[PDB]
Amino acid sequence: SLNAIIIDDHPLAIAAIRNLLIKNDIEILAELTEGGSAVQRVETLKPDIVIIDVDIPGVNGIQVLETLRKRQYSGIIIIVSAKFYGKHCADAGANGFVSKKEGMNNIIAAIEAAKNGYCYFPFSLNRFV
Amino acid sequence: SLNAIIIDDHPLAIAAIRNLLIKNDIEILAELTEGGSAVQRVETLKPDIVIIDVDIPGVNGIQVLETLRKRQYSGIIIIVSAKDHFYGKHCADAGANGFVSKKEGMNNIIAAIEAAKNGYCYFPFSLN
Repeated sequence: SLNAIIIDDHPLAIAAIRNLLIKNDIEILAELTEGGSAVQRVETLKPDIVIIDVDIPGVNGIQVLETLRKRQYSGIIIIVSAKFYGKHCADAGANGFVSKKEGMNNIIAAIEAAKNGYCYFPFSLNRFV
Repeated sequence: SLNAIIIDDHPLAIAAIRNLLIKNDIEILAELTEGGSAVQRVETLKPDIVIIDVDIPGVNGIQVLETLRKRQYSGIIIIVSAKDHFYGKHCADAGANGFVSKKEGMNNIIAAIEAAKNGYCYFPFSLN
């Protein structure tokens, strides 16, 4: 089974994401509710997947993503948001960015995409049409 | 059921893509083997999905994508390639919903279509 760390301070989403991962044969190594300890916990526990909520207190979510990549973390990072900011997360080296409002199916799709070598980010047709 | 057009001249991939779409309750409105008629067939048949091989003869496949977006086609366009780590950024900049290598199998094409139905796009990742 793949291993994950959940980095999110929102009670409802924490429970939903934990239940989603366990249903999909992914083990949870740790759950964090702030960003201050995140880079160290990831470096110690060596998860395959890190899910990072954009509004984590302490060290900010995107900063955690940037620092993990800078420090050569090679695993799957999916950014989640309670609600345009996908592009920045893509440029910062996330494997996906998922809005939690549309449910949990998108987080598991993003992890699947990432395992397959693909990224999973919001699409805006208005940029092109 | 959603509808699709397949634009690919490679016999083996045509069959594999068609069987994959069928299996997933997607109807095939047309199958094209060149890019010259592509924009016209798409505008007339009005598919939800267009699958375009990068090596399609005639009008080049990425050009077909660009022209369809210029002409306000609002459906799902997935670019496919027989091979490569590199094409995908350009396909994303041109307005595709995804770019997938056919080498690793059909599962990525249906994942890309499902991503696009959900409002997401599906492109190769490089950590490099």
